[PDB]
Amino acid sequence: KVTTVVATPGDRPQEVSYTDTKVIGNGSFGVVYQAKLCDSGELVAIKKVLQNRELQIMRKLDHCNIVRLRYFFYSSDEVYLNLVLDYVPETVYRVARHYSRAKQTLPVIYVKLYMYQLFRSLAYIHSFGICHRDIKPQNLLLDPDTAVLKLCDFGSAKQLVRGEPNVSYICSRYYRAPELIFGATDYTSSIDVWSAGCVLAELLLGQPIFPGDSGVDQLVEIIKVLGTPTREQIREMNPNYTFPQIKAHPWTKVFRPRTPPEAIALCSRLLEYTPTARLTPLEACAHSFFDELRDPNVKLPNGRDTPALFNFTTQELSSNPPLATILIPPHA
Ligand SMILES: COc1ccc(-c2ocnc2C(=O)NCCCn2cncn2)cc1Cl
Repeated sequence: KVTTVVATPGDRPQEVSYTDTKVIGNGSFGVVYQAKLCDSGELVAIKKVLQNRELQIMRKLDHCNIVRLRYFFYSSDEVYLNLVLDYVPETVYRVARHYSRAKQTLPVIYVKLYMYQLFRSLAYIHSFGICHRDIKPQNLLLDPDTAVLKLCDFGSAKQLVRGEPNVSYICSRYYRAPELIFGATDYTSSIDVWSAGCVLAELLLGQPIFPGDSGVDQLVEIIKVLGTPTREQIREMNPNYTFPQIKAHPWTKVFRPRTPPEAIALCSRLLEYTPTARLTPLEACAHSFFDELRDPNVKLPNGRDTPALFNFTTQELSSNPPLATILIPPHA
């Protein structure tokens, strides 16, 4: 059993053949398949989307921490866009769920590795003005043996342009920045930093930090930890907006007693009401929570070497070039 399609590399079209196709995922966009290519025997993921920005964004990206677009083709009385991506066996969500179900917390070495690679992938997309707008554990692909993380699902991604409005009802509820809940249309790529902060907090906690039962109750869940946002914080989130009045809960008492203090400190700097107050992805990479990753003697728990973490390009460093000396340890 073989499927042959006319596909373009992720230019000149060509006959692409694959076998062992099976459904692995399902969403509003359509289906996600796992298949094996004929020429190399390599496994691929095929994202089939019924019927704009995704393909254009996916074709521009070339980073170690972003899912690689191998080929693309249109198929099947309704037309679908099929994105052929290099297959990655796991997700942060599935790994975190296994630990959660077994009443265990993910070792902080993995939390450091996954969060650092997510921030690096964010520093790269934000350098082109591209905001992902769907940062959640499910969109963080993992190779369990090498601990290499790949950001995926650019279906909500948009190149943000100052002055031009954007939809407020975006991102998965639990990872939705408070300005979006307040109905902001002039938000920045800092919405992804809030989502990344929600992912970190979830990896430390064993469950989502803000589990809202609606897009409105989502703000109430944030208030239960961060306290009520001040009038100034509300103005910085959405100036057009003219909420229970309670104080912030201590950050240390949010997480289990033995949670590393640097993890707690990083959380507080990402989960800020004021969007501008939140760390940029590059500053997050530089945080003391990622110190272990800069140690020359650092290894993965299986004894293997950690992935290449400090091979930064001029593009990733463009937001703050003098950060390079702090980010790149002397051994690298
Ligand atoms: C919604 O968008 C996507 C969804 C997936 C990918 C993808 O890309 C490379 N690998 C995958 C992938 O799904 N791997 C399997 C991960 C674990 N798993 C889940 N169910 C069974 N196993 C890409 C895009 Cl863009």
